[PDB]
Amino acid sequence: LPAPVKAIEKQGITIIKTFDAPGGMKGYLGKYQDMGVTIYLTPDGKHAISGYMYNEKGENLSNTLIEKEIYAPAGREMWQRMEQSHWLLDGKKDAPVIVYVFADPFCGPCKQFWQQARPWVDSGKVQLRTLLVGVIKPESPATAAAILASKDPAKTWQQYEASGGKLKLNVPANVSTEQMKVLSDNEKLMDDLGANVTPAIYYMSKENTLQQAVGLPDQKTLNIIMGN
Amino acid sequence: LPAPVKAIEKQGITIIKTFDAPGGMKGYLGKYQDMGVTIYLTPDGKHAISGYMYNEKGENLSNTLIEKEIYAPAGREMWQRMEQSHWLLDGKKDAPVIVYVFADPFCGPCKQFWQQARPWVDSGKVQLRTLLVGVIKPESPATAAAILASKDPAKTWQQYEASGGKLKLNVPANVSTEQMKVLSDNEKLMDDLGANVTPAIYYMSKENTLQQAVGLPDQKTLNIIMGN
Amino acid sequence: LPAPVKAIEKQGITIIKTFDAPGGMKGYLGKYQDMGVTIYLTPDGKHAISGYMYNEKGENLSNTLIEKEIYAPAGREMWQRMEQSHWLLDGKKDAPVIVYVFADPFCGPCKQFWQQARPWVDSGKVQLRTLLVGVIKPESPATAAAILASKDPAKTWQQYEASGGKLKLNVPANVSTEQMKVLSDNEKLMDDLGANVTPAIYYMSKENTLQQAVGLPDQKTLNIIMGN
Amino acid sequence: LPAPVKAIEKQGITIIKTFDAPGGMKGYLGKYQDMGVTIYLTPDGKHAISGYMYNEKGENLSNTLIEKEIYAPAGREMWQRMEQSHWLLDGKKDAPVIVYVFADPFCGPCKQFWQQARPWVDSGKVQLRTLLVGVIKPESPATAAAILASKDPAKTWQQYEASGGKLKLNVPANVSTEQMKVLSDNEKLMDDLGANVTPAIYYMSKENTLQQAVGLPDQKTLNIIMGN
Repeated sequence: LPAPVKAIEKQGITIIKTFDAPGGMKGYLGKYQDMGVTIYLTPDGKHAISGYMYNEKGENLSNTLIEKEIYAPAGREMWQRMEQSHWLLDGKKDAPVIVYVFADPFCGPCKQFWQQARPWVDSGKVQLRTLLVGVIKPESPATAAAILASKDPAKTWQQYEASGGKLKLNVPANVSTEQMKVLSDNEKLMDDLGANVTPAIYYMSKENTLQQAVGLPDQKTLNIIMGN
Repeated sequence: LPAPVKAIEKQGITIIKTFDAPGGMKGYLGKYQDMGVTIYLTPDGKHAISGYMYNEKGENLSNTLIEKEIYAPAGREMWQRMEQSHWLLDGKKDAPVIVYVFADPFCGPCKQFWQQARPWVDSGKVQLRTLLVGVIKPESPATAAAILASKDPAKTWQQYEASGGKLKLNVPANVSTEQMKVLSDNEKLMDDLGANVTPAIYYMSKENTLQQAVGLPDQKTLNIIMGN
Repeated sequence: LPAPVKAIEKQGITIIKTFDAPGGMKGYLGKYQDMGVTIYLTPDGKHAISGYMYNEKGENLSNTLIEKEIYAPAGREMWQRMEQSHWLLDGKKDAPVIVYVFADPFCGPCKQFWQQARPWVDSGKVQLRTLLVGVIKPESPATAAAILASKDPAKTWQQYEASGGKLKLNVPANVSTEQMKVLSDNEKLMDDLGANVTPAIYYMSKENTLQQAVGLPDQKTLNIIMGN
Repeated sequence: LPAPVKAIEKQGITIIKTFDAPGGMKGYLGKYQDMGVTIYLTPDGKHAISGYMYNEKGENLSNTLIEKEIYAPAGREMWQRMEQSHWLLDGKKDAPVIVYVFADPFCGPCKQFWQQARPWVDSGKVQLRTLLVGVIKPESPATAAAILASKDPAKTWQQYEASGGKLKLNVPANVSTEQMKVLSDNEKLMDDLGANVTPAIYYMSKENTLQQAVGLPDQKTLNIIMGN
C-alpha cells in the first residue's frame, strides 16, 4: 500500500478494493464508520486525495461508484426477494412506480399511509404491493390469514384498509399451512430489512438503491416514495 | 412536522422514521445522499439539532442507530445465503469469527490471503468458509469440482492453497451434477454480492454489518477481517 | 466536565467556551482541527449532541455562532487597517458594499476585474477602494505614484484601468515622500494579509467575515464579491 | 473555470485562488460555509476531486495550505498587536510558551485561571501576558488603572489575583490619560478578537495559528494552552 494511502487509513478508513480512476490515477474504495469513501492516488505516486471526484457533466463519480459497489447489490437482492414474495396488488399492474409495504391488519398508521397513496394509486402512477404480516396483536395472524384466504385477497385488503378495519370477515378455524408460510416468510423479510414497526415501506431511488420509510411518512418523504 | 425539522429537510435530508430519544427530545432518522443522519428536536420544541448523540460511557448512539437500521440490514439475507451454501471449513467449527471467501483454484491472491490468515485460523479465533467457484481458467471448474470430489474436501483445499496450487489431484472424468450445482450456485451468489474478482471476502463488523474485501487485503484490512 | 462532553473531546475536539443554548441545554463551542463545532448537553444531562442547531425560521444557529466567534474576528483589525489606508474611491461614497483591491499599474488581471465590476459600481451598489502597490515592474512604483500625484487620482486610476494601461500620464521627476509612504504602507499591509499577487481582493461576507480573492475572480466569486 | 470545478462550486464552494499542486494537478483553494477547502483538477482536465491531499510522510497538505493561506496571516497579525500592547508579565521573560490573557479586576474566573497556571508559570515553562481591561463593573477601570499606576504593576497584579482581589490599593483621584489609552487599546483588541467575557485567553498552536479560550478552561483546554 502506498504510503499516502496508509496515512489516510490511519484517519479511520478501511479499504475494500482498488479500482481504476481517470487521468492515470489509482482509486481505492473504502469505508469510514461504515460509509463508503474514495481515495485517489496522484500521478506522482507520492500523494493521495481523500474526497469526491466530479466529471465535466457534474456527476459525483465517487457517489456513483459507492452506490454501485457497496449499496446497490444488496438493494437489488432485497427488491427481488420482495418481488418473489406473496404480495397483494393495490393499483395498476403496469404502474411505473413500485412500492412494497409490510403491513399488519391492526396497524393504524398502515391505513393512514394507504389513504395518503390514493392520488397516485387511483391515477395509475404508483402500485403498492403489500406483504402482510401478523406481528402486532394476538389476532393479527388469523386476521391477515383470513384476508389471504378470501376469494379476492387484494380486494379484501383494499376494503379492509379503506374501512379502517371495520370490514367484517369470515375468519377460518385455523391458519392454513400455506398461510402460515406466507406470513412467516414476509415476517422474515421484514426482520431482514430491520424495521420492527409497520408500515415498513420500501422503494427504489433513481440511482437503483433501496430506500426505506417506517411509520407514517411526512409530506416530503411521501412524495419521494410515490416518485414525485 | 416541526418547523426546525422541515428546515433541515430543505438542506437535502429525507426522513425515514421518528424514534425515541432521551431528555424529552424526539428523534428523526434520515439520510443525506447515501449517509445516515439523526436529528433531535429540542425540549423547547422550537429547535432541532442535526448531529451525533453521545452518552456518558462515550458511545456514539447516533452511529449505533444508523449502523443498526440503515447500513446493516440489506446484507443480512446474503450472509444467510452464504451460510446455507456448500462451503469448506478451514479452522475450528466453534471459532467465533466467521469469514466467507469466494475462491477459484487458479487465483494467486487467494493463496496469499490463505497464508496471511494462518495465525488467526490456527489460534481458533477465525474460521474461513470457502465457497469455490470456477471462473478464471478453462480448467477452473474441473479443478474446483475435483477438490469437492476428494475424500476430505476441506483438507484437500487447505493443502492445495498451502502448496500454491501445486498439490496433485485426482481429477474425475466429469464434473458431477452435485458439484456443478455447487459451483453454479456459488458463482450466482458471488455475482449477486457484486464482486466478480477473487478473492471476494465477506465478514461482519464489530457493529454486525456485512463487509467486503476484494483482492488481497492489506495489513489493516486483514486485521479487521480477522476481528483484530 | 460532563462525561458525554468529555467523550466528544476524546474524538479530537478542543473546547473554547461554554454558552447558553435553548431548552435547558448547555452549549459548548469548540474546534476539530481548524473547523468550529458546537456541542449541546441534553436536558437529561447524561447525553450530548455534536452538530448544528436550527430554529423555527430555518437559521443554522450553530453556523451563525461559529462564524461570529471563530472564523470572523481575526480579520476585523486588518479590515480597519485597509479603511485607514490611502485608498482611491471608484463608485458612490454611500455604496453599501465595500470592496478593497490591492492593484499594481502593470497588472493585467486587475484591469479585467475593474471592467467586470462596472455593472455594480455604476449602479451604486458597490464601491471599489483601491490600495495601489508598486511591486511587479521596475516602473510600477513611479507609475503608481504618478497616478497618486495627478489632480484627481481616483479618476485617473479609473481612466487608466479602463484604457488597459494605455492612458498617458505625467510621471514626475521622483516619487514624493508621501507617495512612497503610501506605496510602502500598502505593500506591507498586502503582505500581512498573505497574498503577494495582484489583484488581491478583500470583501465582507453576508455573515460579516473577512474574505479574500486572489487573481481574476470567476463568475461565481465575482457575484459573491459584489454582494449578489 | 474547468467544468468539473464549476460543478463543485455548485455544491456551495466559493473559490479564493488557484495554487500549484503535485503530479501535474491544478489546485483551487476555496471556502464552504466559511471553512477552507481544496479542489484538485485531475491530469486529464476533465475531472476534479474535492477533498484532502496527504503526502508520503502522512502530512495533510490541504490542512497545511488552508492554515497558511486563510488562518495564519490574521493570527500572526493579532499576535503581534498583542505583543506590542502594554501587557503585564507573569513568569519568566524567556519562558518558551507565551499566553495572552485579557482580564478584568472584578472577574472571578480570571483568578481561577491564574491559579490553574501556577505549575507551569512557577516552573518557567509558561509566561502569561495580561492585557488589563475595565469592562465588568463600575469600578473596573479605576481599579485596573490603579494597578497600572503602582510602582511595580506586574507584581501588584500578581498579588491582586493571588489574594482573590482582597489586596488593598491606593486608587488615584482619576484615571490618567496614559492609563485610559492602555485600557481603551486593550478593550479594542479584545473586541476585535470577539470575546465579550473575561478571561479571554489567546495562544498559538504548533501550526502557528491563533487559538482562543474564553472563561475558565477545562482540563484538556488548560493543558493545551500551557503547551502540554
